[PDB]
Amino acid sequence: CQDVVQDVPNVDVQMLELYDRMSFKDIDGGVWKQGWNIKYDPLKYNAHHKLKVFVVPHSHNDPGWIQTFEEYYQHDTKHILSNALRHLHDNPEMKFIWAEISYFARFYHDLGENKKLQMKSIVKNGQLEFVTGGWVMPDEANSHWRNVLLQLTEGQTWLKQFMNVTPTASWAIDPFGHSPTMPYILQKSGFKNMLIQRTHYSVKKELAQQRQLEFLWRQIWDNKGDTALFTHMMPFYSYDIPHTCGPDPKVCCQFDFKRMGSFGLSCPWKVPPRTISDQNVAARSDLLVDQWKKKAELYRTNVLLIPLGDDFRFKQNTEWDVQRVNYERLFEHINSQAHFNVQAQFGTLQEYFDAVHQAERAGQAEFPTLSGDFFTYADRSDNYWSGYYTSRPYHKRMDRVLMHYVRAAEMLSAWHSWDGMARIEERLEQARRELSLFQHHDGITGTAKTHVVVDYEQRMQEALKACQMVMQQSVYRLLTKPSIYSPDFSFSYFTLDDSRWPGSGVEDSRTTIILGEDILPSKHVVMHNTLPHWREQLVDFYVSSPFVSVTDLANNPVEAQVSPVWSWHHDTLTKTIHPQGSTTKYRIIFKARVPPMGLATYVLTISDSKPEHTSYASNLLLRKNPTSLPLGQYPEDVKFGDPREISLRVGNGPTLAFSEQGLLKSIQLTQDSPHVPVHFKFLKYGVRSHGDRSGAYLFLPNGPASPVELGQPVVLVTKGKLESSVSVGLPSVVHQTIMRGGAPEIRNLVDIGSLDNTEIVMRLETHIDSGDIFYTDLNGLQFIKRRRLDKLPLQANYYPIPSGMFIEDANTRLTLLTGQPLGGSSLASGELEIMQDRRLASDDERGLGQGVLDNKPVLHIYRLVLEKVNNCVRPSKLHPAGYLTSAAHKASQSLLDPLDKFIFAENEWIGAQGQFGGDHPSAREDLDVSVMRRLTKSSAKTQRVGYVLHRTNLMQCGTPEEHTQKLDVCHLLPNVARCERTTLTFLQNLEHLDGMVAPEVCPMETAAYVSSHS
Ligand SMILES: *[C@@H]1O[C@H](CO)[C@@H](O)[C@H](O)[C@H]1NC(C)=O
Ligand SMILES: CS[C@@H]1[C@@H](N)[C@@H](O)[C@@H](O)[C@H]1O
Ligand SMILES: [Zn+2]
Repeated sequence: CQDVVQDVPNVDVQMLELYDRMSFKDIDGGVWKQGWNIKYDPLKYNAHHKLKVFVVPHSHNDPGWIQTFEEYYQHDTKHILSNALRHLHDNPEMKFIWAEISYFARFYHDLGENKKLQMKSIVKNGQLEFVTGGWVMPDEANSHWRNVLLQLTEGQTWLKQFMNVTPTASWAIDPFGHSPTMPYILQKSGFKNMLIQRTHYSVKKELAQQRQLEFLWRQIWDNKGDTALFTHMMPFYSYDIPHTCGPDPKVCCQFDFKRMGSFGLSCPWKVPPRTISDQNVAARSDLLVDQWKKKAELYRTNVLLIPLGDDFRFKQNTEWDVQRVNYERLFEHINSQAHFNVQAQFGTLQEYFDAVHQAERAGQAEFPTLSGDFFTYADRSDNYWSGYYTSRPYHKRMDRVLMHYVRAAEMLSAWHSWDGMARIEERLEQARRELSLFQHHDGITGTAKTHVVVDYEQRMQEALKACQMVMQQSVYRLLTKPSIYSPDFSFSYFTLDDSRWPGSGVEDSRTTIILGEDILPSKHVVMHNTLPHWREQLVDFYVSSPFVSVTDLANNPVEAQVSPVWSWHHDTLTKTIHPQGSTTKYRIIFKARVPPMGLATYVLTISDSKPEHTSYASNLLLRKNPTSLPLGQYPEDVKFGDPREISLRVGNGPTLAFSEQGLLKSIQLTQDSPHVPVHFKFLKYGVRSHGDRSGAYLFLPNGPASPVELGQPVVLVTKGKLESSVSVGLPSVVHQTIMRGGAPEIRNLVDIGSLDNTEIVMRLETHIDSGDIFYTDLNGLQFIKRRRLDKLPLQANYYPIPSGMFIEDANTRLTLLTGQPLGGSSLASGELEIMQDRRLASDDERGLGQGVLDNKPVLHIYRLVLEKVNNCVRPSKLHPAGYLTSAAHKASQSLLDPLDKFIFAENEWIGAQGQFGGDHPSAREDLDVSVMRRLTKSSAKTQRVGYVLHRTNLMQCGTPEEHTQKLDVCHLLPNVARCERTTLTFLQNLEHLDGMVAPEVCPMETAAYVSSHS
C-alpha cells in the first residue's frame, strides 16, 4: 500500500500552490474577455501536419431546473430524442452525444420495438454516443461520493442492459466547480478520459497560457499516479456555441445557426449568423478556421474539440437541418482548400480522445500531471458561486438521510432472495432512482425553482417510504423463527423511528410506544447497524409512561434514562422562545449494542413505579420571570433560576462550560487539563443594496457578518446519567449541545422565517493558531487543505463542507462534522464557520429567475471534536491533504450512518429472535462496506451479491487499537462458488479471486467485489 501521509506527490500543477502564486486580476483581455488576443503561426499546420477538428453536437438536458423532470421530458426532451433518432437514422454522417440516462431510460421505455431497434443500431454504429452515462450530471460540491457512485451505477447498469455499451469518457459541462472525487470514482469504474468546464476564469487563463488545460488528474495524496485520469478542461466562459468555436464570441455566435430569427434566439454581439452559400462560404470559412486555429493554440496536439450545443438544443427538426447543412457546407469547402490544412468533421467525444491519445503515442505531445480541486468557481468578476453550498438546506439534509436509508434497505434485504410478490426489487429501484435524480446539479444544489424543489422533495419522500418497507420486511424475516415466518408483503410489521429527521420542531412524525397495565405491558424494538464492526450507541424512543425499563432478549436488564419530551414554541403572546414539556409522553434512552452489519432486539416494559435500572434526568429552566412547567407523570420537578454560566460533564467525558446565553464557552478534556476557549456564536450576513445581489448560486455579502442580537434567551439544561444537554431559544435557531460521554453533538432547529436578505452563520471562535490554513472535505471522501487568501473576496474563501472541516496548530485541533452539506470557511485564525440557511429576495442573473424565499424549518446536526494532536503523525507542511483521527471519523459515521430503529407494530411478535449477525466479522475501524447489493433476482440459478469496500486513512496518534477480524466479503453469504473483483459499478470483472477470498483495500482506496452463490 502507498503511504498517503508521508510522501508529498510531485505534480506539475498542484492547485493550492497555484492559488498561492496567481494574482487573480480581472482585466479586459479583448474579444476573449478573460483571456488575451491569441496569436498563431500560420505555418504551424501544413500538408504533412493538418489540424483535425471534431465538431461534437450535444444537448444539455437538466433533469429538473425551471421545470420538473416530467415537464421538461414532455415539453422538450422527448422531442429532442425523437428527432435525434430520426435525423441520425436518416443522415449516417451526423453524430450526437447524450449524458443524462434518467431522460434516456424515460424515453426508451416508451418506444415501440421498431424504434428501439433503430436506436440500438445508431448506438452500435457510433452515431449516438453516451458520455458518462450516469442517471444525471451530478453536482460535485454537495454530493456524497457514495451517491455519485449510486447514480453513475444506476445509469450505467441501464445502459449495459439495454444498449450494450459502457462509456469510458465523461462529460461534465455544467456543475458549478469540479471535484477530484469524480476522476477517483471514474478511474475505478473503467474510465479513460473526462471533460470539465466550470472552473475559475483566472484558472482557465493561467492554464491556457502554459497549455495545461489537458492533464493527468491524480488524487492529492497519490504519489505514484495510479489514480490518474486524463482530463480536458474547456477554455472559455461557457459551453454554448458563442464560447466553443474560438476566443471571440461575436464571431462564434455567427456559427450557431439556430440564431437567425425563426427560433426566437439572436446574437447579443449584434451580428447574426447567415446561411452558408457558395458566395459566402470562403469568407465564412476564413473566419471560422481562424477561430479554430486560435483555440488550437491553447492545447498540445493537432486534434481540436469543438462542442456544438447548448441547453435543450436539437429539439426542432428544422434545427437539426439548419445546423447540419450549414456545417456540412463549411466542411466541404474547408476540407478542399489545401491552404487551411484542416480536416473537419462531426465527431463524438470518444473519437476526440482516441485521436488525442494516438497523437500522444506518436510522441507529438506529453501532458502535465495535476492534483487539487476546482472550487470555488467564479464565472466573472467577484461573482463566486458559494451560495449553493447552502441553498435549500432542508433538502441537502434530506439527501443524507435518504443516502443512509438506501444503504440500509439494500443491505438488510441483500441477505436473502425474495419472491417477486415481495416487490423488493421494485421498491429499491424507485429509491435508488429518486436519490440519483436528486444528485443533479440543480437538485441537491438548491438552484431549482420552487415547484421543482417540491417535486424533488415529494420523490424523496416516496423513496424513504420504499426504504422503510424493505427494511421492515427484512428485519421480520431476519429475526423470526423460519418455521413460524409468515409474511404478508403489504403489511407493516415494524415502523421506523428516527430521532433526527425530519426532526423535533420540523415535523411531529414520531410514534409513541403506548404501554399500560390494562393494554399492553411491553414492546419489542430492534436496532440495525449498517457498519461492519460491533457498535454501541445511545438510542431513544417516545413512551406513554416514565416508568419503563429495558431488557435484552436474554432478559438481562439494560440501564436506561428517562427524560421529558421538550418542544420549543415562539410564544406570540409573551414574545419569547421557550420550551414546553409534554404531559402525555416521555423519552427513554439506553445503550444498544449491535453486531457488525446486524440486528439486536430489546424489550420496553412498563411498571407502576420507578424501575430499578431506570434513572430520571433533572431539568433546569434559566430565564428571568419563570413560569411553572408541569410534566404530567414525570417524577422529578423542574427547577428554575436566573440566567447564569453552567458546566456539565457526562461520565468520564469532557467538561463543557456554557455562557449565561446557553452557548458553549470552553471545553476541558480531562478533569485536570485547561479549559480550552471554544465559543459558539451566531451572526448574519446581508445583501448588497447596489451592485450584484446574492441569489441561489451566488454569495455576495455586504461585508463581514454582524452578531445576531440575542436578547435574554431562555436556556434549558437537562442533566442525566447517560445524556445531558443545554438548549437555547435564539432568534431563528433553537441551538442544542448534547453530551453523552465523548464529543458533543450539536443540533440546530433553523427557522429563518421571514428575514429577507439574510444568511445565518454559526461560528466557532478559538485561540488555535491556525493562521490562514483550514481543512474541508470533498464529497465525504477526503479532506483537502485550504488556505484563506486575503487577495480574494470573502465569498471566494467559502468552500463546500459536505461532511466536515477542521483547523489545527501544532498541539490542538477542532473538527466540526456535519450531517448535511453546507458552506463554510475559516475567515481568521482560530475560527470555523458554517452557514445554516439563507433567504434572498432577488435573482442572481444566472437564469433561475427567482430568489430563495421558500425556506422551511430544518434540523442540522453536528459533532464537535476537540483533541490534542501534538502526538499525531501528520503530513508535512507541503502535503495538500489532511486526515481525521479515529474519534472524528467515528463521530462522522454517527451522523451519517446511525443505528436504525424499528418498533414492532402489533401486540405480539411470535417467533422473535434476539440478534442477527453475531458471527459477522468486526472489521478494522477505518474500513467500511459502503454498499452491499444483491444483483440477481430470485429466478437466477447463480445468485450474485456486490460489495463496495472503502478504507479511509486515520491519523496515528499513539492509540494501540489492534483487536479486529479480517473482513472477506465474499464469504458473508454461504455456498460461495466464485469471488470477483469488479469495477465500482459491478459491470466488468477485473480479477478472478483465488480461494474465493476478497482482500481488504489499502488506505484511501475503494474496491468492489461480486460473490456468486449456487
Ligand atoms: C454487446 O457488445 C459486445 C461488444 O461489441 C459484442 O461482442 C456483443 O456481441 C454485443 N451483444 C451482446 C451479446 O450483448
Ligand atoms: C447557466 S445556469 C445552469 C443552466 N446551464 C442549466 O443547465 C441549469 O443547470 C442551471 O443551473
Ligand atoms: Zn445544467
